Parts: sequence; C-alpha cells; structure tokens
Amino acid sequence: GAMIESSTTIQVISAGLPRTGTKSLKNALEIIYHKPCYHMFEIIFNKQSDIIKWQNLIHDSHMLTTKTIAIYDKLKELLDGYIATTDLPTCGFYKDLMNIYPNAKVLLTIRDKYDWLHSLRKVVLPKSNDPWKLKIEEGDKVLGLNSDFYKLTEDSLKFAFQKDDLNFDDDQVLLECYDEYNRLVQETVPSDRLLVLRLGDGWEPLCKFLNVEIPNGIDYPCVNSHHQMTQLTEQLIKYKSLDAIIHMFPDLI
Ligand SMILES: Nc1ncnc2c1ncn2[C@@H]1O[C@H](COP(=O)(O)O)[C@@H](OP(=O)(O)O)[C@H]1O
Ligand code: NA
Repeated sequence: GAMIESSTTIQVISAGLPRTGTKSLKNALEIIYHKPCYHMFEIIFNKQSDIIKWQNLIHDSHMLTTKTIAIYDKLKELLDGYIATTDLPTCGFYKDLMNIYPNAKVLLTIRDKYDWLHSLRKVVLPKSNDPWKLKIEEGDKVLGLNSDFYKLTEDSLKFAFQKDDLNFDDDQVLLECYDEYNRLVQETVPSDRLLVLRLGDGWEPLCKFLNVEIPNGIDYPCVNSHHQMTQLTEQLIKYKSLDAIIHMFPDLI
C-alpha cells in the first residue's frame, strides 16, 4: 500500500488484562506505527518516574466535570508521544481513554481463564506463600523496583476490577473478576469500535481493523511467556544487573 503520515497520538486503546498477550501487542503496534506503545515495560525500563504519577492518578480516580478534567489532563500528559496503550496500569482506564481520544479504536485481548491465572501467578501476582515470589522480588530489586511498584500493580488491578479491596491470594475471586472484566468491556464498547483478539490470531484481524497492510516478512510477535520471565528473573539474580544480560532478551525488552 501507499505510505501515509500517521498522527502521533493514541490511536489504539487495548483493554486486555496483563498476561493476555499485551507485550506482543505492544511490539506489534510499534511495528505498524513506528512510534512507542505504552505498557508496564515502558514504565519499568524507560519511565520509572511515572510510577508515582500513575499512583496519584489512581488515588484521585474515584472522583464532563472539573475534577475529571484534571484527571484527563494527567492521563494525556502521561501518554504524550505514544500511539497506543496496553497492559496495567492503563487498561482499566479504557472508558476514560475513549473519551480523551474519541478517534482511537479499542482492542480486547482474551484467553482461557485458567491459562491466564496460571500465567499471572508465575509473573504478576504469585501467592504470598509461593517461594517464587521471593525470586521475583530479588530480580526486581536489580531493575530498581521496590514496594511502590508492587503497589501500582495492586492498585491498578483493583481499579480495573472496580474493587475497593481485593484478596490477591484468592484464585476464585481473580477468576470471577477476570470474566466480569472481559464481559463488561464487550458490553461497554460499541462493537464497531472494538476488536476482540485471541492469542494466536496474529496480524490479519488486527491489521484489517486498523486499515493497515500486514507488515512484510515480519512474524507477529510472540514474547513474554512466563517461561521467558522466569529466565529473566533468574538471570537478573545471577548477574545483578540488566545491562549485563540485556542482549540475551532482544525483543522482549
Ligand atoms: N503470539 C502469541 N501466541 C500465543 N501466546 C502468546 C503470544 N504472545 C504472547 N503470548 C502469551 O501471552 C502471555 C503474556 O502476556 P502479557 O505480555 O500481557 O504479559 C504469555 O502467556 P504464558 O505465560 O501462558 O506463556 C505468552 O506466552
Ligand atoms: Na493449552
């Protein structure tokens, strides 16, 4: 097709929860648009200073009114220079992002609920008594992440699930929240403005939805498996720096 000049503003809002292929989507969107896509990895690797801003934003998020305008302004500030949002903490703000970027299209990445929970327990939210949690935390300290990072994850999940609090160790609670979240998105977002993606779908329905060519000679990204995060965590602990191992994870980070 012809090359056209794309606007550097949020064009794609992905409501999918963590562990539903958000990092592959992030990579895919950056291949299509040639500008950055927001993701928790963007915070972790490029903008740790955003952590407190997202935390402040979620804090005020219970509140067009005037209180809303201040919040929408900070959302816009955080996302300046990006062409899309994925992953925590953005995903639970999909309703607001749709108001802020009226010309953006909405994606929902879904997958088998037990596969999701299993993946989540290995990476994002291990149980308190799970020994692997201590390894995750140790690898994370190497990246410069502390308890405020875990708090951001916790609070952005509560916010996505619209819960005042959440028993994070409770599998049933999380599964019910997962199903209701995905249901609510499809109920809320007008169908012409929404594409539901399943893992393995690849380029075609995404590119169709976005009116772009499928990228030539480039496979749809398949990164950020829990197996890969286990290897990353272990290598971080082993070498005690990111820059000593960064070359071993070329696409993932
Ligand atoms: N193209 C693809 N096909 C199948 N699974 C994919 C995929 N891209 C990512 N995934 C899976 O999506 C999960 C990561 O999602 P996220 O980036 O949002 O954390 C991982 O699941 P598993 O941990 O079950 O392997 C990963 O394997
Ligand atoms: Na399976």
